[PDB]
Amino acid sequence: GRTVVVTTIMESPYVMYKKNHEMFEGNDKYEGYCVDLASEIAKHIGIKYKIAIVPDGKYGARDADTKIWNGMVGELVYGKAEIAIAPLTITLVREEVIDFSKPFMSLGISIMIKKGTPIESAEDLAKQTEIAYGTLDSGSTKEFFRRSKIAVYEKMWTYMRSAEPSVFTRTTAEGVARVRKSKGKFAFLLESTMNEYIEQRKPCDTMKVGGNLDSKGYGVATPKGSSLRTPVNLAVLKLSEAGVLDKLKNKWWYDKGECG
Amino acid sequence: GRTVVVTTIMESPYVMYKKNHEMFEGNDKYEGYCVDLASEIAKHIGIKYKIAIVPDGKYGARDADTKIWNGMVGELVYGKAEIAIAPLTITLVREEVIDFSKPFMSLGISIMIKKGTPIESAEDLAKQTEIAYGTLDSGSTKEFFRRSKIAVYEKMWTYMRSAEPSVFTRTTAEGVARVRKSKGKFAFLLESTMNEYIEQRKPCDTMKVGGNLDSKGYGVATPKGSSLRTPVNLAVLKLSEAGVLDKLKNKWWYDKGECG
Ligand SMILES: N[C@@H](CCC(=O)O)C(=O)O
Ligand SMILES: N[C@@H](CCC(=O)O)C(=O)O
Repeated sequence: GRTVVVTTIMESPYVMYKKNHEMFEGNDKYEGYCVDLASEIAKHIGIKYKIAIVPDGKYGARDADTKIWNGMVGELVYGKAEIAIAPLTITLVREEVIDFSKPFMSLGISIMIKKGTPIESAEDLAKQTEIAYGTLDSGSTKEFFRRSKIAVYEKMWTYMRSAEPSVFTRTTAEGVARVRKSKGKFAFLLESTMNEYIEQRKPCDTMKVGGNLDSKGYGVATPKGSSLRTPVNLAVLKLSEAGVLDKLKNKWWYDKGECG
Repeated sequence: GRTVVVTTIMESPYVMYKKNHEMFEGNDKYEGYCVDLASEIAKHIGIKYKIAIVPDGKYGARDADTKIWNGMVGELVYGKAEIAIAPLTITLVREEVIDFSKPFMSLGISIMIKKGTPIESAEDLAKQTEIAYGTLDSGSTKEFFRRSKIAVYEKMWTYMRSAEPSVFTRTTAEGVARVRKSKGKFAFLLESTMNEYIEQRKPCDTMKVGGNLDSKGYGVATPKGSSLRTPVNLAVLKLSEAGVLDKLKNKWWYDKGECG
């Protein structure tokens, strides 16, 4: 082709297995927002591609000891993949080692509760101890709390980093399941995009509360020096300006929403 | 050691004259969100700078016949400024001729009405002729309507492009004044950021209605090949992650809002 290796992550509704995925081959085993975005970008830039789910299941963080990058970021840094098409947050530490397109989606950190939990804000979580709260490992939300100098978020970090049993989860699905099973005694910090999707799905027992804690974006990532950098950036901007990104968000979040 | 020329535009609350500006020299004549942002970026990247208000008062568009770029985009393209620090929208046609940082603000096109105007959406505007509407000349909003292939926006463009008297204004302030004087018979299409600011200012007679028409961002722009490109991008990401951009938006929009 060449057949370009695209790293991504299993995260609803971005990349999901189709019903009866075991009868399909290759790229056709998957569906979701990023599966459609990959198809659109590949058409615009004129590449053949193969979806490769990140082996360790992580977004990407650098180890304090070894300074080795894991997740999708690592797949790009170490030359295993040529492009990451996923809900991968544009951050300073990642921009130092990979390139990102302009954002294809705008978002912020948010709070997920089980319906009826007496929490409306981050300040509400920080000033109490009955309701535990946590976030995803190896991603931008955990780094946000680790680095914040805003007093409320500092207090939240000081609690989460030492909480027993652990409040951190290896996947978003694990955090959502923990909210649903914990009878109102666990809240989960996650991006507004994920939170809004889950709120639209049965059993319709969770909701997003309060405003977003920050304002940022997801971008399509390429390794430094890639000839795909500019074609990818221009493709994302063309798709944005043609309304395709809005159409795809509606397709995967709202058009078949299940919770009224 | 050089004093870097920064192009910007008079647009509230991004760049405004201080009270009694005439008794100040150079950069000290101005205040606003972008004045503060310029100071922050200059400190991070270690440059001296001089604010130069764009002589033609335009954001930037390309002439179809002469192929010449005007506005702030032109100042960068033709080597008259080294940075643009302004509410300059990241678009495909601009990305082809200049570079942009990752976004420092997220926004979309929105509708401004005189309070009481029976309009809640773009669809409402397009299906009637009793209320006129327009937008700024030489910017991204006008280009949005010109280029749209979505039915409602096509209808709106077809009306606006032939309307007489002209519904395109030279400045945002002109458009706002036209809304305020027209007894509900003129509405204005402008970015949500500028709409939200005006709604917080006396005489508190305008408001934003409906959702935004699109989702995009403002970036700090540099000419292609600039040694400032990476320093600027990293500074914006640092200011974002540190919460400084949020503090600046609150300072200039909400902290002293006048309309409840
Ligand atoms: N989008 C995040 C993952 C989710 C999260 O950290 O909440 C990242 O790129 O790391
Ligand atoms: N931010 C716009 C100007 C305002 C508008 O077009 O509404 C631009 O960069 O062109």
